[PDB]
Amino acid sequence: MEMEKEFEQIDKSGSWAAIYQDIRHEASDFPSRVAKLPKNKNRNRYRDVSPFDHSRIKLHQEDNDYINASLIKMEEAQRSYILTQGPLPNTVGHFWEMVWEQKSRGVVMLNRVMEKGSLKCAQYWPQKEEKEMIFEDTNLKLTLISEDIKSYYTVRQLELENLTTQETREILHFHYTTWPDFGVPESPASFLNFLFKVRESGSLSPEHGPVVVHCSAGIGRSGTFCLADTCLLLMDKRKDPSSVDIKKVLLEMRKFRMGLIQTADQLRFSYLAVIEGAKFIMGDSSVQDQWKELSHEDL
Repeated sequence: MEMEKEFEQIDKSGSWAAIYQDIRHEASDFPSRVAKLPKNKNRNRYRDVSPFDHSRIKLHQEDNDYINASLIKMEEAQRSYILTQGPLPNTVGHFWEMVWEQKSRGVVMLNRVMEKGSLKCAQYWPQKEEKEMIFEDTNLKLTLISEDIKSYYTVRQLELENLTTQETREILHFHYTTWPDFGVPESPASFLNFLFKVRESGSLSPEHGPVVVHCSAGIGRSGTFCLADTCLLLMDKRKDPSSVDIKKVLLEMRKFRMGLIQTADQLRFSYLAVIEGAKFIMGDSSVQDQWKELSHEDL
């Protein structure tokens, strides 16, 4: 069944909430014992969002290897992602340690530091070239090199230095700044334009470690990003849009981290993004230029 027709069936019958509840019911449940250890209580932003033991990222340190981060491994698509929470004031150093150890080239941030009047993430990267950050617990230094600000998203070029070895790497920070406080964006053009900017950078490519994706809890907006990317990749590999079942891909991803896609309107939005993205995958290259125009990214 073409997903565009499934989409109309669900929309016309008003059954998004019902489909979404079925997904919750069917989703995997695996233990998350390490997350719940008392020594780790101050490393978790939300009590009800934990990585499963089997897919958690381990820090390469002997004292405490725990970070609230999961490795999503999509075997058929041949793409991996690290999904993580917005770093806390005491875990910013752990965050950058993970980036270094996993050899990531890109960090995708889908939230603002302050949303709905409350703090959702620590300010974990430098805002001025001349004021670099030093993370003393993990022996890393971070410098802003350059920033490219567009209307609803910003790309930053960062240099991460391992102070123990003096090795350095370029990290790209992709910051989507215009996800609304409530609901989802009305059109996915801006979303897709951003996703293909991340792709074009090489950050999702197999020669690098997995991209790090986060929002506040690392399951909702972050899940929507990974779900759309994997679905479009699978349609690419097969050049067959009707083979790909978004609901099945989502349940597969939910084997690796709980709760991905937090609302029925994020699910609907995921279908819309994949449907519109398909036009490009199946060979209408000009659509990419239309997304840029519609996104009103400039100025």
